[PDB]
Amino acid sequence: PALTKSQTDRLEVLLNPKDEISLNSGKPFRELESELLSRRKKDLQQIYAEERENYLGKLEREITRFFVDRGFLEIKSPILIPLEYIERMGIDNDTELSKQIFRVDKNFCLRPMLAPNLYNYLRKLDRALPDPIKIFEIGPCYRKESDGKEHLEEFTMLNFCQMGSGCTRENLESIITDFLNHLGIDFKIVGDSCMVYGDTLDVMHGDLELSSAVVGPIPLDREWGIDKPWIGAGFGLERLLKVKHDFKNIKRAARSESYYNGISTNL
Ligand SMILES: CCCC(=O)NCCCC[C@@H](N)C(=O)OP(=O)(O)OC[C@H]1O[C@@H](n2cnc3c(N)ncnc32)[C@H](O)[C@@H]1O
Ligand SMILES: [Mg+2]
Repeated sequence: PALTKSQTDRLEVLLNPKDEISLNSGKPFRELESELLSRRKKDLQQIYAEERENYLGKLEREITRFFVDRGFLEIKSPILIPLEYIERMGIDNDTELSKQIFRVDKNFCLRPMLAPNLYNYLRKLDRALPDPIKIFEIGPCYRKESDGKEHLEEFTMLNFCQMGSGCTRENLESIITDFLNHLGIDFKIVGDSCMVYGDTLDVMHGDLELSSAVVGPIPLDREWGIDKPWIGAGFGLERLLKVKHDFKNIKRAARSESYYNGISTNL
Protein backbone atom coordinates (compact mmCIF):
# COMPACT_ATOMS: atom_id res chain seq x y z
CA PRO A 1 0.00 0.00 0.00
CA ALA A 2 1.34 3.41 -1.07
CA LEU A 3 1.97 6.14 1.51
CA THR A 4 -0.83 8.63 1.95
CA LYS A 5 -0.11 12.31 1.41
CA SER A 6 -0.48 12.94 5.20
CA GLN A 7 2.00 10.15 5.91
CA THR A 8 4.42 11.59 3.36
CA ASP A 9 4.10 15.02 5.03
CA ARG A 10 4.94 13.42 8.41
CA LEU A 11 8.06 11.71 7.06
CA GLU A 12 9.21 14.96 5.40
CA VAL A 13 9.14 16.76 8.76
CA LEU A 14 11.55 14.08 9.95
CA LEU A 15 13.63 13.97 6.79
CA ASN A 16 17.01 15.68 6.54
CA PRO A 17 18.64 16.72 3.22
CA LYS A 18 21.53 14.17 3.36
CA ASP A 19 19.46 11.17 4.62
CA GLU A 20 19.36 9.55 1.14
CA ILE A 21 16.65 6.89 1.60
CA SER A 22 13.88 5.68 -0.76
CA LEU A 23 10.31 6.66 0.18
CA ASN A 24 9.19 4.38 -2.70
CA SER A 25 10.62 0.97 -1.74
CA GLY A 26 7.83 -1.21 -0.22
CA LYS A 27 8.53 -0.58 3.49
CA PRO A 28 5.52 0.42 5.69
CA PHE A 29 4.99 3.91 7.14
CA ARG A 30 5.42 2.71 10.72
CA GLU A 31 8.96 1.41 10.01
CA LEU A 32 9.99 4.41 7.88
CA GLU A 33 8.77 6.73 10.67
CA SER A 34 10.54 4.75 13.38
CA GLU A 35 13.86 4.78 11.45
CA LEU A 36 13.70 8.58 10.99
CA LEU A 37 12.71 9.28 14.62
CA SER A 38 15.67 7.18 15.64
CA ARG A 39 18.05 9.18 13.42
CA ARG A 40 16.68 12.56 14.51
CA LYS A 41 17.04 11.66 18.18
CA LYS A 42 20.64 10.65 17.46
CA ASP A 43 21.23 14.06 15.77
CA LEU A 44 19.92 15.94 18.80
CA GLN A 45 22.00 13.74 21.11
CA GLN A 46 25.15 14.48 19.09
CA ILE A 47 24.55 18.25 19.29
CA TYR A 48 23.87 18.05 23.04
CA ALA A 49 27.01 15.99 23.68
CA GLU A 50 29.32 18.04 21.41
CA GLU A 51 28.64 21.61 20.29
CA ARG A 52 25.37 22.72 21.98
CA GLU A 53 25.09 25.86 19.80
CA ASN A 54 22.02 27.03 18.02
CA TYR A 55 22.62 27.66 14.27
CA LEU A 56 20.99 31.08 14.34
CA GLY A 57 22.96 32.27 17.41
CA LYS A 58 26.14 30.83 15.96
CA LEU A 59 25.63 32.47 12.51
CA GLU A 60 25.07 35.73 14.36
CA ARG A 61 28.38 35.41 16.24
CA GLU A 62 30.30 34.43 13.09
CA ILE A 63 28.85 37.41 11.19
CA THR A 64 29.57 39.76 14.11
CA ARG A 65 33.23 38.66 14.16
CA PHE A 66 33.51 39.14 10.37
CA PHE A 67 32.31 42.76 10.47
CA VAL A 68 34.06 43.76 13.67
CA ASP A 69 37.37 42.51 12.21
CA ARG A 70 36.77 44.66 9.09
CA GLY A 71 36.29 47.97 11.03
CA PHE A 72 32.47 47.99 11.52
CA LEU A 73 31.03 49.08 14.89
CA GLU A 74 28.43 46.66 16.38
CA ILE A 75 25.04 48.28 17.12
CA LYS A 76 22.17 47.01 19.35
CA SER A 77 19.20 49.31 18.86
CA PRO A 78 15.54 49.04 19.88
CA ILE A 79 13.32 46.41 18.30
CA LEU A 80 10.16 48.32 19.30
CA ILE A 81 10.33 51.67 17.42
CA PRO A 82 8.07 54.73 16.91
CA LEU A 83 5.50 54.39 14.17
CA GLU A 84 6.70 57.80 12.88
CA TYR A 85 9.95 56.15 11.79
CA ILE A 86 7.95 54.09 9.25
CA GLU A 87 6.35 57.15 7.67
CA ARG A 88 9.69 58.90 7.71
CA MET A 89 11.01 55.87 5.76
CA GLY A 90 8.63 56.87 2.94
CA ILE A 91 6.09 54.14 3.75
CA ASP A 92 2.72 55.94 3.50
CA ASN A 93 -0.52 54.29 4.73
CA ASP A 94 -1.43 53.35 1.10
CA THR A 95 1.76 51.25 0.49
CA GLU A 96 1.60 47.42 0.77
CA LEU A 97 4.54 47.31 3.20
CA SER A 98 2.32 49.49 5.46
CA LYS A 99 -0.14 46.59 5.71
CA GLN A 100 2.71 44.30 6.82
CA ILE A 101 3.54 46.25 9.98
CA PHE A 102 2.83 44.90 13.50
CA ARG A 103 1.53 47.85 15.54
CA VAL A 104 1.87 47.77 19.33
CA ASP A 105 0.15 50.83 20.89
CA LYS A 106 -1.07 54.01 19.23
CA ASN A 107 2.55 55.02 18.81
CA PHE A 108 4.92 52.08 18.30
CA CYS A 109 5.49 49.07 16.07
CA LEU A 110 7.85 46.10 15.74
CA ARG A 111 10.58 47.20 13.35
CA PRO A 112 10.16 45.75 9.89
CA MET A 113 13.73 46.77 8.98
CA LEU A 114 16.96 48.07 10.53
CA ALA A 115 17.37 51.22 8.39
CA PRO A 116 15.70 53.82 10.62
CA ASN A 117 17.85 53.10 13.68
CA LEU A 118 20.96 52.86 11.50
CA TYR A 119 20.21 56.24 9.90
CA ASN A 120 20.02 57.81 13.37
CA TYR A 121 23.30 56.21 14.46
CA LEU A 122 25.00 57.39 11.24
CA ARG A 123 23.93 61.01 11.88
CA LYS A 124 24.94 60.91 15.55
CA LEU A 125 28.26 59.16 15.23
CA ASP A 126 29.27 61.60 12.47
CA ARG A 127 29.84 64.16 15.26
CA ALA A 128 32.34 61.86 16.99
CA LEU A 129 33.97 59.35 14.65
CA PRO A 130 36.53 59.80 11.88
CA ASP A 131 35.56 59.28 8.25
CA PRO A 132 34.52 56.78 7.09
CA ILE A 133 31.85 55.63 9.49
CA LYS A 134 31.22 51.89 9.37
CA ILE A 135 28.40 50.25 11.37
CA PHE A 136 26.26 47.11 11.45
CA GLU A 137 23.38 45.60 13.35
CA ILE A 138 22.02 42.07 13.55
CA GLY A 139 18.61 41.42 15.05
CA PRO A 140 14.91 40.54 14.82
CA CYS A 141 12.54 42.24 12.35
CA TYR A 142 8.84 41.64 11.77
CA ARG A 143 6.49 41.64 8.79
CA LYS A 144 3.00 40.10 8.35
CA GLU A 145 3.54 38.01 5.20
CA SER A 146 1.34 36.48 2.48
CA ASP A 147 3.70 33.48 1.84
CA GLY A 148 5.65 30.85 3.83
CA LYS A 149 8.24 29.14 1.60
CA GLU A 150 10.89 31.95 1.80
CA HIS A 151 9.13 34.49 4.09
CA LEU A 152 8.78 34.45 7.88
CA GLU A 153 6.81 36.82 10.02
CA GLU A 154 9.65 36.90 12.55
CA PHE A 155 13.09 36.98 10.97
CA THR A 156 16.64 38.14 11.65
CA MET A 157 18.38 40.80 9.56
CA LEU A 158 22.00 41.74 9.22
CA ASN A 159 22.39 45.32 7.95
CA PHE A 160 25.75 46.96 7.41
CA CYS A 161 26.66 50.36 6.06
CA GLN A 162 29.49 52.77 5.43
CA MET A 163 29.22 56.58 5.22
CA GLY A 164 31.75 59.17 3.94
CA SER A 165 34.77 58.16 1.84
CA GLY A 166 35.06 54.86 -0.09
CA CYS A 167 31.31 54.55 -0.72
CA THR A 168 31.43 52.98 -4.14
CA ARG A 169 29.63 50.23 -5.92
CA GLU A 170 32.92 48.33 -6.36
CA ASN A 171 33.56 48.44 -2.57
CA LEU A 172 30.04 47.38 -1.77
CA GLU A 173 30.39 44.39 -4.12
CA SER A 174 33.77 43.48 -2.67
CA ILE A 175 32.46 43.38 0.90
CA ILE A 176 29.45 41.34 -0.16
CA THR A 177 31.73 39.03 -2.13
CA ASP A 178 34.18 38.53 0.81
CA PHE A 179 31.26 37.99 3.25
CA LEU A 180 29.44 35.29 1.27
CA ASN A 181 32.65 33.47 0.23
CA HIS A 182 33.65 33.47 3.96
CA LEU A 183 30.30 31.81 4.78
CA GLY A 184 30.52 29.41 1.84
CA ILE A 185 27.33 30.60 0.11
CA ASP A 186 27.05 30.71 -3.71
CA PHE A 187 25.61 33.92 -5.18
CA LYS A 188 25.36 36.37 -8.03
CA ILE A 189 24.88 40.13 -7.91
CA VAL A 190 22.25 41.48 -10.32
CA GLY A 191 21.64 45.20 -10.86
CA ASP A 192 20.82 47.79 -13.54
CA SER A 193 23.41 47.89 -16.36
CA CYS A 194 24.97 51.41 -16.35
CA MET A 195 23.73 52.69 -12.94
CA VAL A 196 26.26 54.74 -10.89
CA TYR A 197 24.81 57.08 -8.23
CA GLY A 198 21.56 55.73 -6.66
CA ASP A 199 21.86 51.99 -7.48
CA THR A 200 19.92 49.01 -6.09
CA LEU A 201 21.56 45.60 -6.37
CA ASP A 202 20.05 42.27 -5.51
CA VAL A 203 22.16 39.40 -4.25
CA MET A 204 20.56 36.19 -5.50
CA HIS A 205 20.96 32.47 -4.86
CA GLY A 206 19.08 31.06 -7.88
CA ASP A 207 15.57 32.54 -7.53
CA LEU A 208 16.05 33.31 -3.82
CA GLU A 209 16.95 36.90 -2.81
CA LEU A 210 19.65 36.92 -0.10
CA SER A 211 19.97 40.68 0.09
CA SER A 212 19.04 43.97 -1.38
CA ALA A 213 21.83 46.54 -1.36
CA VAL A 214 22.04 50.27 -2.02
CA VAL A 215 24.66 52.76 -3.21
CA GLY A 216 23.68 56.17 -1.83
CA PRO A 217 23.11 58.99 -1.68
CA ILE A 218 19.33 58.89 -2.24
CA PRO A 219 16.66 61.60 -1.64
CA LEU A 220 15.32 59.94 1.53
CA ASP A 221 18.68 60.70 3.27
CA ARG A 222 17.69 64.29 3.96
CA GLU A 223 14.69 63.19 6.10
CA TRP A 224 17.28 61.62 8.45
CA GLY A 225 19.83 64.47 8.47
CA ILE A 226 22.27 62.58 6.25
CA ASP A 227 24.11 64.50 3.45
CA LYS A 228 27.11 62.24 2.63
CA PRO A 229 27.68 59.33 0.28
CA TRP A 230 26.97 55.87 1.70
CA ILE A 231 26.70 52.15 0.84
CA GLY A 232 24.75 49.39 2.57
CA ALA A 233 23.08 45.99 2.40
CA GLY A 234 20.59 43.92 4.36
CA PHE A 235 20.67 40.11 4.56
CA GLY A 236 18.14 37.70 6.14
CA LEU A 237 20.00 35.26 8.43
CA GLU A 238 17.33 32.53 8.01
CA ARG A 239 17.74 32.66 4.20
CA LEU A 240 21.47 32.33 4.63
CA LEU A 241 20.99 29.26 6.90
CA LYS A 242 18.45 27.74 4.51
CA VAL A 243 20.96 27.94 1.66
CA LYS A 244 23.92 26.81 3.73
CA HIS A 245 22.16 23.80 5.26
CA ASP A 246 20.01 23.02 2.21
CA PHE A 247 16.69 23.19 4.08
CA LYS A 248 13.61 22.80 1.81
CA ASN A 249 11.55 25.07 4.06
CA ILE A 250 12.73 28.30 5.70
CA LYS A 251 10.71 27.50 8.86
CA ARG A 252 13.57 25.08 9.68
CA ALA A 253 15.93 28.02 10.10
CA ALA A 254 13.69 30.27 12.21
CA ARG A 255 13.33 30.97 15.89
CA SER A 256 10.96 28.10 16.67
CA GLU A 257 9.44 25.57 19.03
CA SER A 258 9.08 22.99 16.16
CA TYR A 259 12.64 22.82 14.83
CA TYR A 260 16.04 22.97 16.50
CA ASN A 261 18.98 23.45 14.11
CA GLY A 262 16.70 22.10 11.35
CA ILE A 263 15.69 18.97 13.33
CA SER A 264 12.04 18.35 14.23
CA THR A 265 11.39 18.70 17.95
CA ASN A 266 8.13 16.68 17.60
CA LEU A 267 9.65 13.25 18.15
C1 LIG B 1 20.94 53.54 6.72
C2 LIG B 1 21.48 52.36 5.95
C3 LIG B 1 20.34 51.63 5.24
C4 LIG B 1 20.83 50.48 4.38
O1 LIG B 1 21.87 49.86 4.64
N1 LIG B 1 20.04 50.20 3.34
C5 LIG B 1 20.31 49.12 2.41
C6 LIG B 1 19.76 47.82 2.95
C7 LIG B 1 18.43 47.43 2.29
C8 LIG B 1 17.74 46.34 3.12
C9 LIG B 1 16.50 46.77 3.93
N2 LIG B 1 16.10 48.16 3.79
C10 LIG B 1 15.31 45.93 3.55
O2 LIG B 1 14.39 45.80 4.34
O3 LIG B 1 15.26 45.30 2.24
P1 LIG B 1 14.45 43.97 1.93
O4 LIG B 1 13.04 44.18 2.36
O5 LIG B 1 14.77 43.63 0.49
O6 LIG B 1 15.09 42.86 2.87
C11 LIG B 1 16.45 42.52 2.75
C12 LIG B 1 16.61 41.06 3.08
O7 LIG B 1 15.95 40.68 4.30
C13 LIG B 1 15.44 39.36 4.18
N3 LIG B 1 13.98 39.38 4.37
C14 LIG B 1 13.09 40.39 4.11
N4 LIG B 1 11.83 40.02 4.45
C15 LIG B 1 11.90 38.77 4.95
C16 LIG B 1 10.94 37.78 5.50
N5 LIG B 1 9.62 38.07 5.59
N6 LIG B 1 11.44 36.59 5.90
C17 LIG B 1 12.76 36.27 5.82
N7 LIG B 1 13.70 37.11 5.33
C18 LIG B 1 13.32 38.35 4.90
C19 LIG B 1 15.84 38.89 2.81
O8 LIG B 1 17.11 38.26 2.93
C20 LIG B 1 15.97 40.18 2.03
O9 LIG B 1 16.80 40.10 0.88
MG1 LIG C 1 13.61 43.61 -2.03
